[PDB]
Amino acid sequence: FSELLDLVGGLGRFQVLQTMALMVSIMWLCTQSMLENFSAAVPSHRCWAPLLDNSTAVSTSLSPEALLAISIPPGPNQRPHQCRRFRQPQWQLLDPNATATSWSEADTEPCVDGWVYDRSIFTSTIVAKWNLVCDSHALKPMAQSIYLAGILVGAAACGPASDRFGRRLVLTWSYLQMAVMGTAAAFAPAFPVYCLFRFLLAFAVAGVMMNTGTLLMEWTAARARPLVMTLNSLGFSFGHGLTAAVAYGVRDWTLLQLVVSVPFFLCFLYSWWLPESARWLIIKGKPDQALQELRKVARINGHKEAKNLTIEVLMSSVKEEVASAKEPRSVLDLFCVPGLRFRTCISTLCWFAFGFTFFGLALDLQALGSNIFLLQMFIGVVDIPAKMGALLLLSHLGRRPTLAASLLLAGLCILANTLVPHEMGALRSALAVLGLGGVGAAFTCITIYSSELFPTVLRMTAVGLGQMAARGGAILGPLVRLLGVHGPWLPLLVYGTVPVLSGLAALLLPETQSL
Ligand SMILES: *[C@@H]1O[C@H](CO)[C@@H](O)[C@H](O)[C@H]1NC(C)=O
Ligand SMILES: O=C(O)c1cnccn1
Repeated sequence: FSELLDLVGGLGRFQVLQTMALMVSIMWLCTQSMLENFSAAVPSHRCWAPLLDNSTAVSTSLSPEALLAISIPPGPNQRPHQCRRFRQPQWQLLDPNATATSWSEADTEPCVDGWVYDRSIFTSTIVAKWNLVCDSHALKPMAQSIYLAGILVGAAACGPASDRFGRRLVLTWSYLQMAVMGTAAAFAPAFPVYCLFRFLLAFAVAGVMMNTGTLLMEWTAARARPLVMTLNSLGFSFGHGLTAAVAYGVRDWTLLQLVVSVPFFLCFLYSWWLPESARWLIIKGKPDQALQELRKVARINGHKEAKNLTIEVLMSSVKEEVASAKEPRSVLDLFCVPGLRFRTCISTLCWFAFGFTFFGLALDLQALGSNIFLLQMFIGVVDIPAKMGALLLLSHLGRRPTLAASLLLAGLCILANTLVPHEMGALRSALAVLGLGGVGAAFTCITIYSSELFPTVLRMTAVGLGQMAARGGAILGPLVRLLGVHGPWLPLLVYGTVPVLSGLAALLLPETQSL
């Protein structure tokens, strides 16, 4: 194919404008995923109680702390209980000479009159809107899991649709569906409906992710291909900073979700000016249309020499791409061939570990430190040098030790985050950020390494199995957070163990750098 790109301009003005226009969309797409650090933040809460919250009642000489001690019992964290209140005011508990033995569990009841939430950091969140607290606490990670399951299902459906209807067309309607479903999620009347619209938004997020990369590849000359994939990966890095920036100003979840959805109407509009992939058009037997796309790009780049092109030139020079129909393959082939079974297991486990760990940790920054805006910013700022350093080390040291050391760095940081005492918020934040940076670097490594462990006809199938394994592990990510009932050490121990085990396994792969 490359001769046509070289005749049309393989890295010209068009490819520059296209890379910029697609990176910007990836930034906003990243905000959509990271949003529920803020859209679903848990403000501190207690039961509603007459002496505290009945604004029409007669006043008293008591201070707020006195009334609070009189009305809500203490919880383990030296703070008011989040799910109980006293059945009758405990006037006897006001004196400092009182004892915890002065009252019994029968003197307490759950929040019959509902909850009261701290509005000082966020004006509203879904947790406050639908009372996803106490007995209902599981519903937040369930919502996150449903979104990530949407990404898995959407990626499964994207393949057939992208091959049958075209790269740009599926990208276009994915942008529109993201806009519409995000806007609808911002105004959902009930929690089940919010879950449904987040699922249908994720279904489109998968399409944007897949077709952005594909449509960059099929218009980029091979000399520039690694760089363009790297820029695609930096899109998410800047997306984290953008999430912090937008969420710092917009403290209301409805307006926040709306603000991050509205851009995709603009993405939808300008996706009509992109050209459809010329490889796909010729492979599907439409060289007369592919000729128009090629001359369109040439017009943008300025290559008047495109006057040389004809459908005969295209059909003569792209037959080698058309010939790919000869050799089908399937996922089971990876496991049948005796030499490829072991590589497949270890590679898939590494993809899984990326997805599981990242979407386990990066969606509860409120547990990792005291300021989630700075945490959300720093997991971008540190992620940039992590990705770039991965590309350096993966060239100097080979694939195997870079992948292994990246995953081991991640796992040992996340595990150390169980031992550092909760008083030391700064050090805990630092270890969390570095642990996430290691996982990003591991993503870079395993993306490249999985493209080399396999023979050329099974390369695509192996990378596909890997990507679906990562998407599948992300589903289990949030659900492991429910183990926090036994103390926050346990979710962190699990999220820390998985990358250590997969990193150790990665040492058993064969090295693939040219030696
Ligand atoms: C609130 O206080 C007023 C005071 O007159 C009282 O009539 C009303 O029943 C109280 N309501 C609750 C829910 O405490
Ligand atoms: O996708 C990203 O930009 C990323 C990945 N791992 C850690 C932090 N950021």
